[PDB]
Amino acid sequence: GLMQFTLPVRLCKEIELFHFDIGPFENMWPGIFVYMVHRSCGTSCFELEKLCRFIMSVKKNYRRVPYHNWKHAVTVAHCMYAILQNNHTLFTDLERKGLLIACLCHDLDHRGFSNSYLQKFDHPLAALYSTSTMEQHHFSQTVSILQLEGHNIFSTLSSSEYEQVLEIIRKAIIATDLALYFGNRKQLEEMYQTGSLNLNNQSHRDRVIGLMMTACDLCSVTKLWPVTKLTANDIYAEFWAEGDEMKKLGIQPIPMMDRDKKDEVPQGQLGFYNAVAIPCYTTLTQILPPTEPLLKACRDNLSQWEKVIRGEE
Ligand SMILES: CC(C)Cn1ncc(Cl)c1C(=O)Nc1ccc2nc(-c3ccccc3)[nH]c2c1
Ligand SMILES: [Cl-]
Ligand SMILES: [Mg+2]
Ligand SMILES: [Zn+2]
Repeated sequence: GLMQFTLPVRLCKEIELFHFDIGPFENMWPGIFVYMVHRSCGTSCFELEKLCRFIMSVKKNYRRVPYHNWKHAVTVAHCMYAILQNNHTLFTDLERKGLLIACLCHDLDHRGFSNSYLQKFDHPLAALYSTSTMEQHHFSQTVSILQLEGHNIFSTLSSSEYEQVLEIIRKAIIATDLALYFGNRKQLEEMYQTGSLNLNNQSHRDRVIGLMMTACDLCSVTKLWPVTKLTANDIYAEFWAEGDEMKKLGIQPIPMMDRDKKDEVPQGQLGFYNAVAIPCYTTLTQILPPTEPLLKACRDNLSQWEKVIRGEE
């Protein structure tokens, strides 16, 4: 109980920053997550034995894919940690608890393929879950692990609190379906601009948490340029494999998934920053001003992609 996780001095300091990279030492990532839970939530939020058993079972249910892997899970949890720590008073005890767990679990059992590829392949998951196919799967996997013997980190919660935290996690994980982000941000933009935004309105809070989930999920675009650039290679390794699998179904893939259109990556990144990332962090900064460093880091990376196009790199 008087047992803190401690990090080396450079990590202790840099983990507080939005652009922190969790490093290449896989064996430190569980400790990095527990450290963030302890500071974000409290050393009391979870029984350490159950938490450690939960974390190791979550890790085991991430696959050895180039990008949608255990490192992505802990990376997305860290961005959520940074948002929560910079917005101390805005979130409930249940929300702090639920949201770090939601982030760790949000891509459980990902195969490196989009909802669209599952649909075209006619994968069994696409018949079970007609929309947000992988995201409904990720939530199902989260519940399955929570129900393993000795894995119920939420055991000390009252029945009502338990039902509330699972509903926070479910909504948070479904919100990582990027297809749903466009309409969520549009509604939040209108609400902010007309001054109707009310954080006491549960349906408004749901929308704000949804945007936080998009922001943490896309956080590779908010790292220092060398991290952003090297992460893009892992993302494209998955996209191009999916494109190969589309060609095997006799379907021409979209250019972003076609390894033959590698040359159009820089312009593709520009479209993504302008259509998704920048708008996402802009609306997040309007609602939660202390998240401005994410928007600043995103604009810096946009200007690096612009320099790549101009042959300056
Ligand atoms: C991991 C994912 C599921 C979500 N994600 N997370 C972080 C980041 Cl970045 C992304 C992401 O979606 N990046 C992304 C988005 C749209 C793109 N369009 C092109 C393109 C277009 C024409 C020619 C060549 C390339 N490349 C793209 C890359
Ligand atoms: Cl603190
Ligand atoms: Mg996902
Ligand atoms: Zn993700």
